[PDB]
Amino acid sequence: LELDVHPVAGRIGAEIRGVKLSPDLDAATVEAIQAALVRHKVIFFRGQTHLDDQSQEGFAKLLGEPVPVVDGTRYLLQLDRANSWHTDVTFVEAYPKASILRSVVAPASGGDTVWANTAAAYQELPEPLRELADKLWAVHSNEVYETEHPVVRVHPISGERALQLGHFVKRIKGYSLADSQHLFAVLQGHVTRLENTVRWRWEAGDVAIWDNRATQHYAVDDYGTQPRIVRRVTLAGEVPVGVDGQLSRTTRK
Ligand SMILES: O=C(O)CCC(=O)C(=O)O
Ligand SMILES: [Fe+2]
Repeated sequence: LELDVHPVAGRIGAEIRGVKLSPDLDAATVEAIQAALVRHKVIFFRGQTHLDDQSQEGFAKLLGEPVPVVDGTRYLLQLDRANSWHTDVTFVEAYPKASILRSVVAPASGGDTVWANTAAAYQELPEPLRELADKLWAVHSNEVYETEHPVVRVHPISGERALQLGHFVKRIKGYSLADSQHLFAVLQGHVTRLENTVRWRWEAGDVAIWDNRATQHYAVDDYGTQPRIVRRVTLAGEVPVGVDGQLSRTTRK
């Protein structure tokens, strides 16, 4: 089955048209959504005005296992300011594989979200720099969790390698602070290079789904006191596997 798919930016992002999200989508549609997701890293559905809290949660269960919630859902989180580049929850070992985020109230101006393609960012590194990234490990922390992840993760479905960095990174293991800072700045600078990102301007009823294994994202905080309300379901992810087959591991509480 071929969905009606319209790429947004050149290296990440696609709008999918003609699909009404619901718990009742057939297997072919769900499979084609999962494929578009792995390929485009973040996908968008507009005009999902029929999707309510329960229906978002039921749709999400088709994609994976959902992990103070919106009444009465079990898993639906309300957010109403993440203006830092990050991959969700990387201070834990098995961080989410995806989120499904719906716009409930969208500011008339401002309020965008930006995603970065961390697999494209890895691939564009000159070979000796990829080889270096293949060997590095970083400590990610919420400061109380600390987890050591490889800097390069081999995606469990696509096999594409992706940089695992972002705001939760405390330091690159085995380096002085200064070296850690330079090396992070180089690799993270490839992630957020404009060519590797797509920016979405939200309208009420927009839903975005992103592959948290191969992206980072940033919520633009330019909308002042204009209300902004989004609702999110997050899907359980796997323990990252590095290029040499080694696994992430939690090192503190
Ligand atoms: O508010 C957004 O647009 C994204 C917020 C965020 O980082 C998340 O929900 O994981
Ligand atoms: Fe986030």
